[PDB]
Parts: sequence; C-alpha cells; structure tokens
Amino acid sequence: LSPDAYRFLTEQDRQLRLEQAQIQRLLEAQSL
Amino acid sequence: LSPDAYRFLTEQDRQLRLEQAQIQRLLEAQSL
Ligand SMILES: [Cl-]
Repeated sequence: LSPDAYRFLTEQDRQLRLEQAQIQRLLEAQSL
Repeated sequence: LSPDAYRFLTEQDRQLRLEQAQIQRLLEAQSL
C-alpha cells in the first residue's frame, strides 16, 4: 500500500468503529 | 425504531464488523 492508502485505511477503521458504536447505541435504546 | 429497522441495523453492524476486520488484516500486513 502507498502511504496515502495506508492513511486512508487507518481513517476508515476509525470511522467503521464510530458507525458501529452509533448503531449499537440506537439498537440498545430499543426497549421491548 | 421499527422492528424492521432493528433487524436492518443489526445486519449493517455485522457487515461493518466484517469490513473492519478485512481492513485490519490489510494494515497488519504492512512493512517498513
Ligand atoms: Cl452507547
């Protein structure tokens, strides 16, 4: 990977984790 | 959220986790 691609993938990793956390918060709020 | 939205977002969570793992594998393969 180029340095640019490496940087992009590290940023994508953090963003995927943030999206997971947001989804988890929404799902956990759905009281039955 | 509707039950359908709960199901959909749970599936999106699974996909995000898989994509994150694939990106991590690519990052861990890098070399100086
Ligand atoms: Cl949370």
